[PDB]
Amino acid sequence: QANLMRLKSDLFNRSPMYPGPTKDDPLTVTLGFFLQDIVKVDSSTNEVDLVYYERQRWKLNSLMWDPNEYGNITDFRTSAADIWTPDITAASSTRPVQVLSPQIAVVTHDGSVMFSPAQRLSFMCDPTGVDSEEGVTCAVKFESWVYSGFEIDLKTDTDQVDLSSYYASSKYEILSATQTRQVQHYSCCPEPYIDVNLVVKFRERR
Amino acid sequence: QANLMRLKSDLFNRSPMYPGPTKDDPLTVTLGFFLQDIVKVDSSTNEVDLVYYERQRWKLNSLMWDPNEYGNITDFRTSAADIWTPDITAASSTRPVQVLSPQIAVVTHDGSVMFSPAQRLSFMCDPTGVDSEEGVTCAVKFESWVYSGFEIDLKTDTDQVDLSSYYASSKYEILSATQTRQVQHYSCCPEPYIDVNLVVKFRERR
Amino acid sequence: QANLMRLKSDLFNRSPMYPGPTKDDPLTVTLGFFLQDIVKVDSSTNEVDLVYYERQRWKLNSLMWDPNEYGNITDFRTSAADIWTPDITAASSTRPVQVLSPQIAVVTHDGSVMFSPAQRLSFMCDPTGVDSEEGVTCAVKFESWVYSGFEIDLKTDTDQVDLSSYYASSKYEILSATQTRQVQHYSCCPEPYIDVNLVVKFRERR
Amino acid sequence: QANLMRLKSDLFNRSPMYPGPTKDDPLTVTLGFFLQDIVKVDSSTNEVDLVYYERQRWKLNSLMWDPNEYGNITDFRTSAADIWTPDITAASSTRPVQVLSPQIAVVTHDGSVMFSPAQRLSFMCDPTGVDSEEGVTCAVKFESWVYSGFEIDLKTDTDQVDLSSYYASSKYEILSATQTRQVQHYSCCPEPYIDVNLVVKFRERRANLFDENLYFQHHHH
Amino acid sequence: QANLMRLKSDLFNRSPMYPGPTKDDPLTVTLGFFLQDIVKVDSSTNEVDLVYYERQRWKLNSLMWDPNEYGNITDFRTSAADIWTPDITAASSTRPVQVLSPQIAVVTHDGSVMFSPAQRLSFMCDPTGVDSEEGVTCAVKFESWVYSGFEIDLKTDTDQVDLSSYYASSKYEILSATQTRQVQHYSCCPEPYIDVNLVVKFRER
Ligand SMILES: CN1[C@@H]2CC[C@H]1C[C@@H](OC(=O)c1c[nH]c3ccccc13)C2
Ligand SMILES: *[C@@H]1O[C@H](CO)[C@@H](O)[C@H](O)[C@H]1NC(C)=O
Repeated sequence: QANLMRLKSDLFNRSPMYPGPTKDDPLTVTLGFFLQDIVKVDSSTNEVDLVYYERQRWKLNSLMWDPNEYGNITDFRTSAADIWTPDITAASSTRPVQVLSPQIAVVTHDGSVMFSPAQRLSFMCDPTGVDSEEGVTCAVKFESWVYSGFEIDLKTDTDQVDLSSYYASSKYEILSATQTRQVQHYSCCPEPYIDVNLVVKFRERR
Repeated sequence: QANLMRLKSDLFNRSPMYPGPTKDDPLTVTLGFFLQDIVKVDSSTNEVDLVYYERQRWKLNSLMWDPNEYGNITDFRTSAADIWTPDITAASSTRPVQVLSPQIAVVTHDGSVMFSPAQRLSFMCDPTGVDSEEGVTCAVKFESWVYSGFEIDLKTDTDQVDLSSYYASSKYEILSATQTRQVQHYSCCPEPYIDVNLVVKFRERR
Repeated sequence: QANLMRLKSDLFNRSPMYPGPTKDDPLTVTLGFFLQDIVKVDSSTNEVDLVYYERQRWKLNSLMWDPNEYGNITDFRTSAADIWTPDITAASSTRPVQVLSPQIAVVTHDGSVMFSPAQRLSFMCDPTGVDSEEGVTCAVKFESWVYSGFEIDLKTDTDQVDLSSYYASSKYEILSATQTRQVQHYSCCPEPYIDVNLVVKFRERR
Repeated sequence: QANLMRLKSDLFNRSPMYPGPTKDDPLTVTLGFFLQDIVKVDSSTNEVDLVYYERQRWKLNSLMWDPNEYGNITDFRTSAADIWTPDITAASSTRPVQVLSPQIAVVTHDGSVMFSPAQRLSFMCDPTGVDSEEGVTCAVKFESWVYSGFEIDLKTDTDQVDLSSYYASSKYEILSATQTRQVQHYSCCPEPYIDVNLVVKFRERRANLFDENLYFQHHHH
Repeated sequence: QANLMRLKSDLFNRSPMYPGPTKDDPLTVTLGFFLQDIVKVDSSTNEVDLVYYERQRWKLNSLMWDPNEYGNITDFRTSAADIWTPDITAASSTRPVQVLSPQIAVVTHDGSVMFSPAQRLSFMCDPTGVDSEEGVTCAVKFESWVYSGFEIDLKTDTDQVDLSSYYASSKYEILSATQTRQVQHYSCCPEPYIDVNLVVKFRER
């Protein structure tokens, strides 16, 4: 307890919180998705509901410590309210995201942070064709709402969405699921914006 | 980090929050809308549901700094709770607005602030005629709930609503969308009342 | 800004909050309703849903100032959390009231406060007869939940509910709308208890 | 104002909050219910929805004062967050209770507190038979979630639920409504557990003087 | 009151909060479920809704006291916000869990804590076959979201779910209900992850 209390106190009570990235000190956040269930489809509104979790990973110099100074502690868990977290947003949501997991992150001695929120999301998707065998494809972009690619860069570790927690008796079967970094220009703005595009092809289960 | 922490501390911890505008020190807030989706229509209640975001822009002397004094930082992101924000309200909503984006603003060295909330709104609209080819027109006014035009003046940069993120497979197709400043004067009251009128003509997609 | 910051600091940071009215220092609160829409009727549950706003007005000696001492400021806006507000409650609601407007009040140099919350309310109402031409009458009382008439007296400025923001294409048409002070006496207790009874006669629009 | 500010400051800012009752310093809470409306019935889920308020009353030595020391103040209103309140819970709810009234209590100079929250509750009830003339009976127990009868004793002032605010045009008509203290014993445990059982018999119903004075027998103290 | 106020002040205001378990100071949390009602089934979405409460139990050295020093107090009740609590999560929920009970725990002089939240849960379950006599089986895992088995170990006191508060007039009848500790290993990662699997077989009454 004592060593950990002391570490948390040195990292959090001895200087102000990390104020977020800038042009001069940009930050890279890695995302990966873990699909759990397509819960429903609404063909009268073109909304589809997904349950998933999302691994977010980034690294801050101000969260580093030497384990020899703190009883060989190499990592700890802490409330997400204690640290900065990136403002990753689904760009085509139609309802506020519902949080299904505790807001807690893992911080490691090299300054890396891992945060894995689970979420239910409603997003814009025309499910016409879902009852066929070819199925239907939908997409949703995830991006920083307020930071450009000059401040936050996104990436993936893999292009394949992990389906190993996908609910075997879902009403919908996943044909494919990818997650792809894109660098986007908009007409408003010279700065690039980075997103991760989640593309899911699915159909009604046999 | 250090320069930014120092700037945030100088702007926010060294004086009280901006107490809002008055008759003598009025403020101009610029709005623009970015329609993303008409999600549904309810002809039994005369409610229509819209997903959009809204750019809000204003400028405060108390948020100015010289970038040479702060390592050449020209802008930063910060939680909307750290600053004053205007109380722009949809006058004909029928439900609390659902927030779809992080509550974060961009503050620039000239004291200008940009806040871009994304929202789902239910508002009063008779959708009779939507299945026709002429479609239907609905309107919603946006105004300060408690500040008159002597304290907050609202403006638009353009009269055309941005439709470049409108969902291509929405059930509803946008025929036109405008956003127009209106100034009202009433016999009861010396104060002008300002609103921005969002007028949208739409119909069922072919 | 500076004069206003100073006024707010003198009124709010230099003494404890007004602890509410007593027998010895009673208060009068004036209410008026502004009906905007009867959104729906549910004849299987006898609930009706109304959207409206409510003007509340009262006066405190502790909110007085001399404008000459504060740069001629005669009024300001402030968050309702900064001040005491009366606990006016709809006695026959069936759901928590949904707030549609920012919780901000206007305070004037004579100590008077104006607070105008907009609300969606579900309340107990048998809509049988609404499809007829005579329509149907429903009523809802608004009262202080915990203060007697010795501490808070309610009144209206007029007995006519204002209908000038009523939605012209509502499914329901207002035939009449009144707001009337009533005094309730309990045999146990000398104190009167006050309510304002909102009585609305309405029917389906032609 | 000044005397009241001073009283609130002496009662709340000068010592820690009452930490709740114990075996050695137990407390009695008195409940009564005031049924307002059976709003609906769901026969596909066996849930029924009620709107009511609930008078709760208890007394603490730490909330006592002498009115002569405080300008003859005998009572005041205050936010429920300023005081300890009992954790009375509906044992068979199926949704979080929705609060319909401001969270404010009346505290009196003898240390007694009166708190009257209004609530919408969904609870477990098979409504089969509601469309008949015999109607249907549902029950829900209200109890302390964590305190035994050694720490909190519950009681009622009357066994009859007050129906004077019951909505006359509800879809459902009340045949009877009682509220009854019960003592529950479990074989594991010496401590009694107290509840108040709200029993309502009702059925589907079959189917002007808005006057400036109204007379009653202050329910929502 | 006085002795209790003093105890609470010594345990909570005189040192920082317990920062949670580590590899070096792990913790065991014991769970048991008390099913109250299967409220509904949705066969178009494969979601089922359960109402239950959950007994959680663990023990901290930092919550110990000697009753002789505090007027013979052996236990007290306190708001769950005053203490660390484990981040036990239903892994296959489809909506945020709705809390039905006050967030209050019992702390005992040996440092043990008992916390019993009541909850409504929507979770992933195919109810096909529920109208038959064999009924249908569904399952939901409960686990620490962020702590591995090196930091938090879960266990049960019994493998039988307690059904003594089950609603006699539910639309659904419980055929069986078990709760079982499981250890999960992933090939990427050396640390085990622990869950308690709640398995419920039920049918229309
Ligand atoms: C994540 N999204 C990216 C960046 C913010 C959010 C919404 C989109 O931005 C804009 O519309 C504008 C940005 N800057 C502007 C300037 C003038 C007009 C529009 C914008 C794209
Ligand atoms: C106050 O009013 C006087 C008289 O009109 C005026 O001269 C003065 O400028 C006002 N004060 C301020 C700070 O505006």
